[PDB]
Amino acid sequence: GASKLRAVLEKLKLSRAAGMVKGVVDHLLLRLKCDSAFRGVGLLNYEHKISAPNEFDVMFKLEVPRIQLEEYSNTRAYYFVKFENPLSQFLEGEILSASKMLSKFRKIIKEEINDIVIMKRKPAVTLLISEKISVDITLALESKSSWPASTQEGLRIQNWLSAKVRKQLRLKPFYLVPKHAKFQEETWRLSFSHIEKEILNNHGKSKTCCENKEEKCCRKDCLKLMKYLLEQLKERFKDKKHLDKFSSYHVKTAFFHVCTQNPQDSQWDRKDLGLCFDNCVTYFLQCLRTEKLENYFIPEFNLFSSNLIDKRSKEFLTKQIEYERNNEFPVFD
Amino acid sequence: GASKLRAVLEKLKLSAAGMVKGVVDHLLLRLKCDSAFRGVGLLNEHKISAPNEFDVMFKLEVPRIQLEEYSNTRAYYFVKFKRKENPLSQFLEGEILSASKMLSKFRKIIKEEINVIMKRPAVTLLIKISVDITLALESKSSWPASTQEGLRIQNWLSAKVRKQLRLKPFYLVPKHAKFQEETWRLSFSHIEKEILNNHGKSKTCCENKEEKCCRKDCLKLMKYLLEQLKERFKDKKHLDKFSSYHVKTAFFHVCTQNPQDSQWDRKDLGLCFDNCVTYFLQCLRTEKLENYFIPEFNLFSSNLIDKRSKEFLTKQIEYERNNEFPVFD
Ligand SMILES: Nc1ccc(-c2cc(Cl)c(Cl)c3[nH]c4c(c23)CN(C(=O)CO)CC4)cn1
Ligand SMILES: Nc1ccc(-c2cc(Cl)c(Cl)c3[nH]c4c(c23)CN(C(=O)CO)CC4)cn1
Ligand SMILES: [Zn+2]
Ligand SMILES: [Zn+2]
Repeated sequence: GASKLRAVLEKLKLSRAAGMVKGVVDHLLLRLKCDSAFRGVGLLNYEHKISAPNEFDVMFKLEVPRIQLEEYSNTRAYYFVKFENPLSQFLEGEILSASKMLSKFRKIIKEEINDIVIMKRKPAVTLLISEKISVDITLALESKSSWPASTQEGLRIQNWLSAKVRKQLRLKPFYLVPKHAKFQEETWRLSFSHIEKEILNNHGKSKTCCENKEEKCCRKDCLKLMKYLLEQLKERFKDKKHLDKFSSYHVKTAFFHVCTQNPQDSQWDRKDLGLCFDNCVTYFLQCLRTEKLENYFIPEFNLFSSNLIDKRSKEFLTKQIEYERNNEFPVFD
Repeated sequence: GASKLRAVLEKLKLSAAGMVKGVVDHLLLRLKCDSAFRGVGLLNEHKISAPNEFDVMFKLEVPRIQLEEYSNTRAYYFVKFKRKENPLSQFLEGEILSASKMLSKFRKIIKEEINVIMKRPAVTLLIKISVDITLALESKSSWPASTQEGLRIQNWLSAKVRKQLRLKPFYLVPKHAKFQEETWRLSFSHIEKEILNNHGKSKTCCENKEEKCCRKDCLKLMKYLLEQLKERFKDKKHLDKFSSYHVKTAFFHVCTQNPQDSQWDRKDLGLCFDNCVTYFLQCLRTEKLENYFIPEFNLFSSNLIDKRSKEFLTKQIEYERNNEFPVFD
């Protein structure tokens, strides 16, 4: 089965500015560290749409020392940030205003790019560098406290990456990105992009997974192909609105759930790529049909609930993906 | 038999920290008041047969140091500084940091807050419970060039883990180069601890019944064997220079030789321990035991331990192994 799949991954590697990204990113951080409010800003981890090699994605982190999170209305993912506080200008009463902080952030960046690069209208900010390279800059608060209680039952990697690794990972900070909920516009959602990267690049039960020939697995390739399938289908139907609400994050979440379900490295041997990918697709399909895709870190938050994505969009994606899988994925070509 | 080793391990498990933690926390609270030891803190410990004897390390970060290796001894160094903003200005003997002066002030502050004895490179306090405090400089720079070929865990714990570990800081404890009196010796106690408590090729090593290994038990038994033989022959001087660190280093080498968890199945404790002993014996006979982090530093050289001492320990261990280890009774 895997012949066309391996061809796809070969072209995908072939395709992959970063320097041009690093220049302006470090310049922006240089100026942002001059402000009293963004003094502790810094790069969180360049990152990527697998099919868009010129679309970059960076995250600026800013530690907020001693914070009081207040969960917003039983939504397990959205919070208010309550608290010499260098964010004094951004408070609106007792909660921190994402709108004000973001407006400042964008203003500093807009003034700093006009010295060199266009900033698009409201990912907090999107810069377009010379009609070819684009960079989405996201601002996130960093908290070095223990994780919120809604993550208590998430990150169930104990049988895969081990309970020891889970404890070490949960000792790391967590992040908060502004996102309006429903739309309450001063709420923040949790971010674990650092943990996701760690999980994906250190992904085997064996510490030497993918480091020698006897232990080559196909986890990363399965995730690559899943993201590519979704990106290609989103392009093919961009003029309708069906696939608009689907993102690489849904596919990455489903992939992590599959990793939990298949924790042994031998279930991911490279020679079985064909079936492994099939299984991955199938699991994603199941998540679509049952309208259930729990956040990997907050299991009570369903990314596929009918309040976030309607049934018609899910059924459309299901029909498209089933056609592709029945026809040796013509969309890849 | 193997059941004898299991009996030893069970008796060991039957075996204060609450007190040690209280005391040590008080000492650190008061030491951070002093200007020179403002950045002092705990790093992360036991003599397996002496559960009431504790070993604590007090780390102190030194932001931007220059290391000058002492006379091609790849483990001992002079600590100099880079370009009165150095809070250790009180301790320079010219341009090199003086271990003697720093240790004098260390013992002096400890001896100004305790007023439990302070027996006179550690500082020994009692509480019928004893605690040895070792002061260590912390450097967050990359590791010295002598460690480049050490920590050969690539086929065991992975090259990824080796890179991650080498990104962590390293430590320097005062120790005479036997002598010249102001040299510092490399220390990687943190890394040793981490690779001992996270020791399998599988991340889930020892977290389920299917993956119970016997690495930790093998190290425990070797340490116990050395301690019991040192007590047995304390009247002679032959075993004075052997320590649990030699045992731990040989054990780490064995883990490098045997990287697969299936080579450490708990069911084979008896053979695993045997092989451990055997490797240690080989190290004794050939007088070669490389530091696990600095391969060119030979812990078993004749300039450090004489051949007669090694031969005596060799014969005593061979006796024990040939007689089902009576020193474990
Ligand atoms: N409507 C939604 C969908 C999902 C979440 C969401 C929730 C949590 Cl708890 C985490 Cl950790 C999340 N990470 C990401 C998302 C997310 C969604 N997302 C983006 O919005 C990117 O712009 C990707 C990255 C919240 N609201
Ligand atoms: N004569 C000796 C013996 C060995 C080393 C030695 C050398 C290095 Cl590079 C490291 Cl990392 C070391 N760690 C330890 C030692 C050691 C020796 N040691 C003690 O001195 C305990 O007080 C145990 C802990 C240097 N000189
Ligand atoms: Zn792998
Ligand atoms: Zn184990």
